[PDB]
Amino acid sequence: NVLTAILLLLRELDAEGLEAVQQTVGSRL
Amino acid sequence: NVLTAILLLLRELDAEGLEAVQQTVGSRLQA
Amino acid sequence: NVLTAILLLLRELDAEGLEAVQQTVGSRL
Amino acid sequence: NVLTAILLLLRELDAEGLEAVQQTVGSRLQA
Ligand SMILES: [Cl-]
Ligand SMILES: [Cl-]
Ligand SMILES: [Cl-]
Ligand SMILES: [Cl-]
Repeated sequence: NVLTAILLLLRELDAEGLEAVQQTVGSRL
Repeated sequence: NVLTAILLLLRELDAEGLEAVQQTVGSRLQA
Repeated sequence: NVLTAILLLLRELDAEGLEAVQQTVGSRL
Repeated sequence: NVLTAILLLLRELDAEGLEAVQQTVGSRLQA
């Protein structure tokens, strides 16, 4: 359920927030 | 706010979920 | 982490969304 | 949207988390 919630929430973000997410995700992978 | 919630939820994801977020965000950023 | 995220997200909601949350939570308790 | 995400996340909470959401929403609704 957490993945679905995150993906739904991503479209409240603009470019700067998406870059923050991408950097956190990359550091975790 | 929404960003802070997302970053906290990322700590709960497994590898496959992280890869799906990576692919989705990359598609949003590149277009 | 899920509780904190939910509580943070609640202030994006107005009265109608809060009532939806309260009804779902009550049915779960 | 945010509402749909919240309702999905509620399925992941334990009893104590549900009670904390109940108390927070009730305080927001009553004021
Ligand atoms: Cl998940
Ligand atoms: Cl999106
Ligand atoms: Cl939690
Ligand atoms: Cl609130």
